[PDB]
Amino acid sequence: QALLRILKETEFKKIKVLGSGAFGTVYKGLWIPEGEKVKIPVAIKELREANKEILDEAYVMASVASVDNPHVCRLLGICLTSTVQLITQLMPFGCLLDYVREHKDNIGSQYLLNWCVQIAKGMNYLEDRRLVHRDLAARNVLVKTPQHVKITDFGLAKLLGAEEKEYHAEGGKVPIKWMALESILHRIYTHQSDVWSYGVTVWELMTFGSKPYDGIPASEISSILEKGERLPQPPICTIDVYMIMRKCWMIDADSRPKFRELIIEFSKMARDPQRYLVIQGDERMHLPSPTDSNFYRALMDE
Ligand SMILES: COc1c(Cl)cccc1Nc1c(-c2ccncc2OC[C@@H]2CCCO2)[nH]c2c1C(=O)NCC2
Ligand SMILES: [Cl-]
Repeated sequence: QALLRILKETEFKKIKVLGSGAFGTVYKGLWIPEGEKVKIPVAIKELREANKEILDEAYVMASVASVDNPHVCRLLGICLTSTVQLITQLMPFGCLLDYVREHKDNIGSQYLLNWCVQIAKGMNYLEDRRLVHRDLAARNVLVKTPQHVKITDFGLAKLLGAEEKEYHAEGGKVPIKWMALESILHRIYTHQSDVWSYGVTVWELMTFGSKPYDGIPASEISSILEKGERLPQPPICTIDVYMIMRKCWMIDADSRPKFRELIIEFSKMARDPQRYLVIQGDERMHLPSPTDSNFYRALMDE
């Protein structure tokens, strides 16, 4: 039962742009609800050139609100202004793609493998709620703290019926370099096509934000995949980590790993992280943590 909370425009203060792009425009702000009188850091999303498109996103997010998973973004409510806006808790450390690019010199094995676990736990939750994301990528993972990441952006997400195993898409722009072959060829999307995208997302993290198939046009991808070519082994990845990615990119969808399997294997690896990822100076690296006495420094800076 999907309940949309409508937030008053007048309850938001110090609204400022964070960034723009394919996702539209995201702002940060302080939501002070009347009565409670407490300042809650919030992110605000809108499109600028339909109000329909963003309500579909709010529906899907409202539809999977029954259970609180810590690794998927919660809709706090919408706001009606000049445009329709989505509202969520601010993820202060921002987008994981940008984060791995900027903090490369202090990202150790433990962090990369833990992130992989947390994204698999988030997708497993969404699979249980019959949700196909259709846009899993580093750009659609956010950082609450360097130890804690959440899946976001349900603009392409589809809920499957009790009977339905797959969603057939119509003519609509889609991220080719993150999509399974059968999605490129036949516009078919399943939980197992999301596993392919999970594979690409992991490659992005292990390369500290490299562009997949860089300098290759989107029209050559299906032919490259049909020849048996895949994204290369990242320098830091031992064979077991790369084999997981290659299992995610298998032609037979049902042969690909399940998220429940990916949780367990990446969990096993997180218990001995230096065995599975080889990073120079791993033990000398550090990122801010809530347990740190001076963590309030990082939150205010970022
Ligand atoms: C769908 O969940 C949201 C809602 Cl309901 C409201 C506002 C933002 C989001 N999520 C997103 C954030 C976001 C959510 C929370 N806190 C900070 C955020 O942005 C951080 C940086 C700024 C611009 C790129 O990401 N950033 C992005 C989305 C998104 O949906 N697609 C890609 C970029
Ligand atoms: Cl693309």
